[PDB]
Amino acid sequence: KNIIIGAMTALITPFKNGKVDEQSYARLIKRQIENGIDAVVPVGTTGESATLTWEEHRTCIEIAVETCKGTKVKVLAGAGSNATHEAVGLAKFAKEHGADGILSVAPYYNKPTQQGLYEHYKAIAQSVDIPVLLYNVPGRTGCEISTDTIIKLFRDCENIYGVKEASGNIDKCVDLLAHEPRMMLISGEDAINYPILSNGGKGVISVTSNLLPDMISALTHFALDENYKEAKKINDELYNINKILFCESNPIPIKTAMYLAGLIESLEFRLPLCSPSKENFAKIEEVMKKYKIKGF
Amino acid sequence: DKNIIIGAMTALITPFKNGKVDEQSYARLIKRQIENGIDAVVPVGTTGESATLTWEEHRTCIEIAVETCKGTKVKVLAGAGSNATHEAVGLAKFAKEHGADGILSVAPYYNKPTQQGLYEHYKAIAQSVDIPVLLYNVPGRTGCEISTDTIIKLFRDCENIYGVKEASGNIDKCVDLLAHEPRMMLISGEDAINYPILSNGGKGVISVTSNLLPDMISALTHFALDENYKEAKKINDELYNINKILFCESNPIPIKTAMYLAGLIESLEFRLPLCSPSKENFAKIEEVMKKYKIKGF
Ligand SMILES: [Mg+2]
Ligand SMILES: [Mg+2]
Ligand SMILES: [Mg+2]
Ligand SMILES: [Mg+2]
Repeated sequence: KNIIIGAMTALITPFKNGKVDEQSYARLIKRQIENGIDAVVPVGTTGESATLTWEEHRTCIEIAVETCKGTKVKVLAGAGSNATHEAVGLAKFAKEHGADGILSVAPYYNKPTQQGLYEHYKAIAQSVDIPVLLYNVPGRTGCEISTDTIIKLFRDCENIYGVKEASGNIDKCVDLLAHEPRMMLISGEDAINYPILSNGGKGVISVTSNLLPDMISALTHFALDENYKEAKKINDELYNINKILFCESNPIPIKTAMYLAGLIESLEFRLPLCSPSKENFAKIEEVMKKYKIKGF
Repeated sequence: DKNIIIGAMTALITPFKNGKVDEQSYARLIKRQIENGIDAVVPVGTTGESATLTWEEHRTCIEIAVETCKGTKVKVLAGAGSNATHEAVGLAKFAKEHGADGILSVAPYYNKPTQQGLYEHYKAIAQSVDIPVLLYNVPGRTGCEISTDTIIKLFRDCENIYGVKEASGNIDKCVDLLAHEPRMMLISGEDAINYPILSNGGKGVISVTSNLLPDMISALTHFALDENYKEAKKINDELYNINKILFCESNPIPIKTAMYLAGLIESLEFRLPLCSPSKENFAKIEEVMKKYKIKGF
């Protein structure tokens, strides 16, 4: 299978006066490239995909594709929906905009059955010829892609090559790779990046890497090179910031941190997301001081 | 003070035939609800597969509901909600413009706004129209919860917001809500516990079961509203088996299966990612239905 693995960043989407700051978006991706990142994920959850128009989806994907051109950094585009017909269309659009692959979130809110999840992703995989990474995050979607469903999709569909897991369930990570060791298990939960990698996961899709791309890329590359002592050391150092970046729902804390670091010009969200509380604003700022933040 | 929409209400299924909304069937199903004592119908909610309908299909279903209820007492409480506030405001404005009597607006799903974000979300919705707004809390589907404090603030701060449809399995929260703000309309969004919610001062239901058994749900609600709790509880107890089997798989898979088994819709068709139930659950649904008298057309 064609795969997209390694250290990846779920990119924030900076806003300035209610519009996507396209220059800031390009500068942030170039910053990721210069700090060892292997792929970027535009318009995912951390990028506020729910509140972006389709034209803004296309713009962000195009900026990512063309900023990464000629650098070997891949673009794993967020392209998913809780309506299969729409998810198929988003997969095709992402392929047309130049993405190297897609990250396709499990259907949220309508709680499909395992059979429904299988038919959903099978329709997506058959619509394109680029890699498809499943995304399991039951705390947000209200459903879970079971291990049996993930493994069936991996084996039955050429393009489906693994799964991003954000489920706080290292037992499931053992379950997946013990029964199907050929799949690419990707960490979607920064605080446990090292445990997932040390069990044979092959990458991360990171929130923290928006702020500390060098540290997350180093962590991942230490781990893939089987230097677990050094990968764990970074994972341990990062725990405090990895936890504070979820003191409110992602991406509220990470955008706050990027703003505090001078990496984006304005702390702007689209409703229903909004600024954190003043208490959590102060907590984020104090935790950041312990970390060396790369500039541009 | 506030304009309200209460009583026995039905979360309408959306029938499909050959991949399209069966518009004739939809109208015939709404008339059946009206004729069996239902006080309001909810087009294109979750039970109506709102997620997989196009906007043109959203408009069509709301227009059919509005047209079918004209000249009756039955109200149209349109599903109009989104996890993007800008879109939820437009859907609310569009539902009002299409003639809906009020809107049911689900809490933002998937992106997990904070309580402050939820407050600003619903305030923007409420300020965009002049028709009643009912909040919808269903944390098992959205991944977030509208807290009691947030609900009460919205009820008190926004003229149009008159209550909440709760589907949280949390009778403690129902006490909390009506004890601190007894003026709000608490609406059951969970059929099995319709009677407990009503008996604590809830003023209506938005029901899945009433798609199949509208006369029974209507009777339950109106007995309860008249404080004939013995009759309301008796119906609630009798309905427990069907109320539970209708969630053996994710709603609306079981209810559409039951409606098809009763001959009330022509085709057992969903839009992916929804699909037919397992053969075992299909049989379980069929067996439980045999204990109930299902009204025809
Ligand atoms: Mg590399
Ligand atoms: Mg949409
Ligand atoms: Mg038709
Ligand atoms: Mg009476």
